[PDB]
Amino acid sequence: GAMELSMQGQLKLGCIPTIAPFLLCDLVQEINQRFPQLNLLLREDTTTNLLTALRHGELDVLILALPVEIDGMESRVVGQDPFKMVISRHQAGAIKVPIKYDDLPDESVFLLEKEHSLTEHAVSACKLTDKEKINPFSATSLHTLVQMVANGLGTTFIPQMAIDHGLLDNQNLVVIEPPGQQAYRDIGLVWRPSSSRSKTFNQLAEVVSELL
Amino acid sequence: GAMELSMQGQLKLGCIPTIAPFLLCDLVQEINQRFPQLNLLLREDTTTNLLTALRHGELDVLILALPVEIDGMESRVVGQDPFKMVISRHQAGAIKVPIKYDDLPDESVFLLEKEHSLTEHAVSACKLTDKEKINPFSATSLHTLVQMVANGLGTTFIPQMAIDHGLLDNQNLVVIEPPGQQAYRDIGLVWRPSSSRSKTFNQLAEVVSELL
Repeated sequence: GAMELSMQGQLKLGCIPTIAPFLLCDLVQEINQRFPQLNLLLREDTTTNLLTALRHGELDVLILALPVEIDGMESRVVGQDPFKMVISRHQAGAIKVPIKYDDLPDESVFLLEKEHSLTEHAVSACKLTDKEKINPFSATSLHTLVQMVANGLGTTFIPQMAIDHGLLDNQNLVVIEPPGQQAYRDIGLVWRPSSSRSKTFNQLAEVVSELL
Repeated sequence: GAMELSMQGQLKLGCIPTIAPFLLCDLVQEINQRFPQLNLLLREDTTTNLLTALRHGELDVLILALPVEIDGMESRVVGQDPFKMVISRHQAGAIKVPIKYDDLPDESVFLLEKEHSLTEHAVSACKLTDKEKINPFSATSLHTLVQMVANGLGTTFIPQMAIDHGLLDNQNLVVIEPPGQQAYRDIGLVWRPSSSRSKTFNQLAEVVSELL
């Protein structure tokens, strides 16, 4: 017979669509080795939907792009994810590099719709103030946005983590720097101040910081 | 001076999340060469949302997984996309191959929520009738589903086109055949019978059929 005997157990983690396909692959491989008893249940959803689930205790922690409105939650920024622009190789002549927005054709910049934090962050960080350059047809996923650019329709902003995870493979695209300063989005972890798992969240934040 | 002078022009195409990231990359490269004056505006959305947009004339044509309820629309099946199962390499011992569902642990099969056609198609085609094997935590994207499997939490069904497009890269997964017969989902194009663009849709269907 036999005697009866913080990174252990289960965590529900939410993440936005322009981070989840890229960073979480790396996170899972790292936790598999470093914290092998941590089971990560995952939810992918829009920022607003994730925040409601977090408030309601249906998720334990989120990985978001910041800043977004998160009053009342606790957050920790863990790294920065640069922005690049992309154009098709076939269009690399009709678009001059360095990019100057005023020299692009009207309606040549394609962006995700507003439920997506990528648009507010890229437009502000990359200083796109001329609304006439934005195409009126809004994209609904980062993959289909990049495919429209690959079809030669114009240009857009892409996060570095997507490039590093092969999003552009086999689509014959060229990666360019956005005009002006080096531009980026902050990545952070967000959780409830009342949570009893903040030791877990801070260890997780250290792990994620090493992947960015 | 100078004198005043069907796969040309613009097409709005909708596609579901478990097809769009994979097949449309190949489609865009093929049309760039074969139909260089065709501009493909793309929308990614759930089956029901895409059908409403198609009815309402906000999209011209859809690429869907079939069968789904499409009364009143015209459709053409263009190919078949096999299903596989995946497990983590680290779990390849605790799960025996060939897979027999009755021998899996209860709650070991993770599936997308019901807005996703992947779940109804994989469960029916792969003959999963024992509901006790299905984990009660539903996934909300194919990438995060695969990441939970990569974390060692259980198994799931994946379409071949995702594997062929690298979804499993660097996640240390093993690809297995689902039990029983070879199982697959039909892929098809769907459009309005009143459309004046059916010549375009049939040429597009030929192109897509060659990618599957």
